[PDB]
Amino acid sequence: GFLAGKKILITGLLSNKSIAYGIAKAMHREGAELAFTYVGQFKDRVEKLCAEFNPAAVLPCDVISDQEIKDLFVELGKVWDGLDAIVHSIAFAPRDQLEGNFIDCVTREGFSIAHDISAYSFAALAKEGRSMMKNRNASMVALTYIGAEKAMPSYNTMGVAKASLEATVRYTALALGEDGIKVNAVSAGPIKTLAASGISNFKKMLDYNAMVSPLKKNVDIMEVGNTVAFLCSDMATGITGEVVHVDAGYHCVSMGN
Amino acid sequence: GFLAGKKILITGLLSNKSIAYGIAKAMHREGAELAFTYVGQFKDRVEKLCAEFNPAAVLPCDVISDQEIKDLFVELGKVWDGLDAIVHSIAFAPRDQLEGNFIDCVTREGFSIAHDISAYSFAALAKEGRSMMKNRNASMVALTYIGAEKAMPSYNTMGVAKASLEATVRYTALALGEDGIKVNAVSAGPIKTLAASGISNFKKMLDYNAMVSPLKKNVDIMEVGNTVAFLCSDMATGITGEVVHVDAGYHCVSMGNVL
Amino acid sequence: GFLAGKKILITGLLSNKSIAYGIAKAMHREGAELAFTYVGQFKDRVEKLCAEFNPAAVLPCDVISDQEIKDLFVELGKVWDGLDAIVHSIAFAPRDQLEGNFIDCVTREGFSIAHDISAYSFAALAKEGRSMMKNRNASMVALTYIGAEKAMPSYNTMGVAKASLEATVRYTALALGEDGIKVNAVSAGPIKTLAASGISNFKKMLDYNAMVSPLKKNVDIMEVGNTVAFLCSDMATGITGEVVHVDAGYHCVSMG
Amino acid sequence: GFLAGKKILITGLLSNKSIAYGIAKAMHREGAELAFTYVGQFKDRVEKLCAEFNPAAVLPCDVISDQEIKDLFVELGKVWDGLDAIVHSIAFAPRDQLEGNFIDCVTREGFSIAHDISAYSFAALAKEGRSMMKNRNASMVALTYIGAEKAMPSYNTMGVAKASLEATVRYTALALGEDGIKVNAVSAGPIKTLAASGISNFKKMLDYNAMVSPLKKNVDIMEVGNTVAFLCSDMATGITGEVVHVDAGYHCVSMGNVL
Ligand SMILES: NC(=O)c1ccc[n+]([C@@H]2O[C@H](COP(=O)([O-])OP(=O)(O)OC[C@H]3O[C@@H](n4cnc5c(N)ncnc54)[C@H](O)[C@@H]3O)[C@@H](O)[C@H]2O)c1
Ligand SMILES: NC(=O)c1ccc[n+]([C@@H]2O[C@H](COP(=O)([O-])OP(=O)(O)OC[C@H]3O[C@@H](n4cnc5c(N)ncnc54)[C@H](O)[C@@H]3O)[C@@H](O)[C@H]2O)c1
Ligand SMILES: NC(=O)c1ccc[n+]([C@@H]2O[C@H](COP(=O)([O-])OP(=O)(O)OC[C@H]3O[C@@H](n4cnc5c(N)ncnc54)[C@H](O)[C@@H]3O)[C@@H](O)[C@H]2O)c1
Ligand SMILES: NC(=O)c1ccc[n+]([C@@H]2O[C@H](COP(=O)([O-])OP(=O)(O)OC[C@H]3O[C@@H](n4cnc5c(N)ncnc54)[C@H](O)[C@@H]3O)[C@@H](O)[C@H]2O)c1
Ligand SMILES: Cc1cc2ncn(Cc3ccc(Cl)c(Cl)c3)c2cc1C
Ligand SMILES: Cc1cc2ncn(Cc3ccc(Cl)c(Cl)c3)c2cc1C
Ligand SMILES: Cc1cc2ncn(Cc3ccc(Cl)c(Cl)c3)c2cc1C
Ligand SMILES: Cc1cc2ncn(Cc3ccc(Cl)c(Cl)c3)c2cc1C
Repeated sequence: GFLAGKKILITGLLSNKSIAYGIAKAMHREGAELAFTYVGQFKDRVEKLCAEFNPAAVLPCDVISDQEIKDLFVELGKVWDGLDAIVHSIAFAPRDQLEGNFIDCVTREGFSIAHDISAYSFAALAKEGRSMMKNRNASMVALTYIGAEKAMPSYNTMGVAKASLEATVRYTALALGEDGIKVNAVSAGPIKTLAASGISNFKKMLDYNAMVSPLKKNVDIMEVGNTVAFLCSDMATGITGEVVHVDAGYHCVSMGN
Repeated sequence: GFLAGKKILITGLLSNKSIAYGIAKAMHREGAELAFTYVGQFKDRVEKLCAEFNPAAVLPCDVISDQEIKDLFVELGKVWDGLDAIVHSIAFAPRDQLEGNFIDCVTREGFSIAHDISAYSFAALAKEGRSMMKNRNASMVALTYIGAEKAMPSYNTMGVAKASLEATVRYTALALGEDGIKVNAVSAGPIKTLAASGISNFKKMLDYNAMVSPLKKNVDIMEVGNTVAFLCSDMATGITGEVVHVDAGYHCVSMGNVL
Repeated sequence: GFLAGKKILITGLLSNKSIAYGIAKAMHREGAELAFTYVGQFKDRVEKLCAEFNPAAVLPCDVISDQEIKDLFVELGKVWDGLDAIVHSIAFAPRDQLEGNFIDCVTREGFSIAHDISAYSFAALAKEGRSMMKNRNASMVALTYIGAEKAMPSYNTMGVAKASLEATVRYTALALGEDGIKVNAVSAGPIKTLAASGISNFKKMLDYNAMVSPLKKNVDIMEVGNTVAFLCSDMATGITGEVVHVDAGYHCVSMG
Repeated sequence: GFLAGKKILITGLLSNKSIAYGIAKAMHREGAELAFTYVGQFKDRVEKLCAEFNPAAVLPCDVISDQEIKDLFVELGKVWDGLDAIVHSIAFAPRDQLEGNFIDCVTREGFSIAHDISAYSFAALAKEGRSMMKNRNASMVALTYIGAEKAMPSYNTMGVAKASLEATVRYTALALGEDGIKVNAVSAGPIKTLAASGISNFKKMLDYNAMVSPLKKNVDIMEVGNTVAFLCSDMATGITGEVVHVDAGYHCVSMGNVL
């Protein structure tokens, strides 16, 4: 397997619809040793779900908390000597930030929270996982969406936060590359997951993507997963600071009839 | 003048080096009626400074505060019936966020403050100014920097914030366009202003820019000012969501002939 | 006027719908002295059309020909001492390159021709105008389209050539800036012009743009021309190698 | 192997330094069946070189000629039923297009030849290979360089041609995606190959890349190769019209040489 032996932490596994789940499947298939995090309440949900991947640890981490992030690495450090990759696959903004008119809906706090959890958290993982990742061709991969590059209806404050996320990825790539750590992002097409169920007309966004995309289909979690897997391998050691669109070609078209 | 009659609010005037000063010079020249904001302490500084532009109003506005922003438009609405443009020319991040290695230096609270003041504040001005700006070919312009697009040494957290500012500009363009309001940013090349005095090797950044840029020079506040003024005119009514680099061509090269 | 005194050559004026016409209107309004070029056949058409701008010269220039380009500058140099700006507003690709599936339709010669006229020509005006333009804060502006950045239906080979154009604008900015010449491009939203009449469903592209754009309207030749004018002014001396979208915000949205 | 069974055509193999060599190494290691093209004179060179990959075919194809391109697929179709991938790794401009001031050096013919060979040829392979590639998750990958996006010294006419190649890639992706064919590009950092030996100060460009990149190193042919390999696998079926930078992060920084 092209991740044989590599020790990789996956955040954001929540259901078997989660992009994290596709990432997990793809890495397990490639011989990685996996560890997972969960937010307070979902301890049991998550342990059950990822038991099939034979996890070396399953640990709490609510990225709102500097402490928990700190502890994540202390505990993980008891199990592993180094860390080969961190997969950041978490996002959040309050419900009210995410439909209707951007300017009517945006609030100071809701803007703040979305950035805190969806963007700052990536640098915070990087900050705390740094020393475990020094000098072993390590990797980080964040999950992002095209609403970072373009104004879309509904995505709103998450679009602005994903923008922050992508800038963070690049500043992080620059800051960690002296330690040999590569840092990249995968910009997924829309996928029906738990996060998606907040959005009332999601099936239509999906249909529009499949219609307008060059490949005339929707992406699935394995396509994304496999891509994240690859970006955590020795094969990608020439790639950093990069956004790879895994979106059936959506990003490259304009005006699909 | 091509801004004659237009009622424009300018934020971020702080010294005669400020980009906002260049913006003010250019708009006054072009016949705009001007109003300025200041942050608490600097009331006297700013009134003295912008007196030469015969301002219709010089009002407090610390964009940390939702209230003050709200009152800004209340007070301004007493003086003016509509508003034609808002020029956003404010940034801030804590000193610690701005040199050395990004990951060593970045903190949760510093990330937060940088975004709050540098990025969210744009949408907040839009949110509160919106009604005064309805259906008169109104305009918004934010100042940005190429550290939004690329990782640069030092810029760090401000880079991330600037990326957020630029997204905000686009989402605001989409949200306000039905009211005929155009929303854009100017991306200035580096210029020696008060904000620049925080950065310890700035003269060298300036010198590098001038060497590497196709135009072999550094931009000044009039080049920026004039561009901002343009983007607030009836001549730019086809332009929105856009970032216009005013940087002597810096953005379009890589690796000059001197390595 | 903010172009008062400036001596500017405008290419591509063909009808009063032409983007060049909007550019001409705007620069005349701003006090520029104008000169125009035309392709062989349209001499009378064009002379009539631009007479209202009181042109210093109206001269043939088919950018397929290196010699005609050369002679354009010889003749112009007999009228003016220096040249303040060149406005490039010309494109062309054979009809067959421009609808249906890109791969079906693209041909070696059609690819070639589209790039020759649509892109190479920009550097060729630069090459030959350069010495008239040295050290007077001169300018060049090309017209481009978002079909350069994204794959669109129909635009095909012209999109590829637009992308080549845009690069030629950047390499030109880099090559000419030591002489103080600024080089930029204005990326226009779609406008119903003679070039547009080649495209069978154009009214629908227009309607889509107006629907999907943040400003909910179509741009016109005055919005484009005003921007071209500005990019030829002393006000814009900090700007080069830039693409300015004049498209009612279309470039910045996705899925609307 | 993640390309086991896949039938892939590789253009541009010229020496064991070629980027095509690294791509070939990678894909053979992943179980691909390989075929190679060469330009007239280099038949023996290339047969010797790629013998270690056990090629199903080694065929002439000068992309100046529509006939040779056509015949490449006729011959290849005698050996294989379908084709899984085409790797386009070929560029050329005449010597005189490639150093000095862009505008002094660009010529009508040189511009033409650069685009014909470096850009049009990709769509030409697509055109003729399309029928062998229908409905099997097939792939195309072109090699490109950041000189397409930015103006750089020396690259000149090739930069404009690369810009054209990247648009061709996007329009090809949109035109072939109804047949399930994905089409992408890899934007390599500079690598010392035969094409590089035309450029007189190449070692310095390399050294500058390494200094300014986040990863503080030069990419090699395997890094590029492996990425190309991946873009031709089933794992990459959600990726098209993309440019992947395999350049040790060069593309995302600015002013990395200012201390
Ligand atoms: N769903 C789509 O269409 C789509 C498209 C592009 C990108 N994405 C992104 O992919 C990522 C994974 O999301 P998904 O689609 O698999 O949805 P999901 O709802 O399964 O995952 C969202 C994750 O964020 C986690 N989370 C929320 N707050 C957290 C916190 N404070 N600390 C730690 N974890 C927290 C949740 O537990 C969950 O695992 C997100 O970054 C999302 O932006 C989704
Ligand atoms: N100076 C440069 O090189 C450069 C380059 C690119 C972009 N810009 C942008 O131009 C803008 C103006 O910057 P400058 O360069 O003139 O520096 P400046 O110091 O004169 O402007 C900074 C301004 O920010 C204001 N400010 C800070 N926190 C504030 C708050 N909480 N509420 C209200 N106002 C606040 C100050 O009053 C001041 O007027 C900034 O957006 C800056 O990022 C500057
Ligand atoms: N029409 C749109 O919707 C639109 C949108 C974006 C960009 N543009 C660009 O704006 C420019 C102006 O054209 P327009 O749309 O106003 O249409 P137009 O038909 O008025 O302009 C076409 C011009 O190109 C000239 N031309 C063609 N072959 C030529 C040659 N060999 N030598 C010299 N001149 C030649 C013709 O004389 C004509 O004036 C073009 O480059 C076009 O690509 C148009
Ligand atoms: N070398 C770099 O630093 C670098 C960086 C980015 C991209 N690239 C690209 O990668 C590809 C490979 O370059 P390389 O460095 O391996 O060089 P190389 O010289 O080893 O290979 C270049 C190839 O183009 C082929 N070629 C030239 N004219 C041809 C024609 N008319 N018909 C068919 N084939 C022809 C040559 O035979 C040769 O195989 C090129 O597209 C190049 O621009 C190279
Ligand atoms: C917080 C959050 C993050 C997400 N990351 C991806 N998605 C899925 C999505 C795709 C397309 C659109 Cl237009 C929208 Cl609105 C949502 C998320 C949804 C939520 C609610
Ligand atoms: C808060 C703040 C915002 C700014 N926006 C632009 N500048 C000037 C600058 C330009 C380039 C670089 Cl690399 C740096 Cl570090 C600073 C700012 C400086 C400060 C202190
Ligand atoms: C040769 C030529 C060049 C052009 N440059 C722009 N246009 C018009 C146009 C605008 C929008 C769209 Cl979507 C399309 Cl397909 C065409 C051109 C038309 C022709 C015929
Ligand atoms: C035809 C051709 C294509 C190429 N694509 C890349 N290179 C090598 C190279 C890499 C970086 C730089 Cl800045 C330069 Cl100038 C050259 C090529 C060289 C040739 C001769």
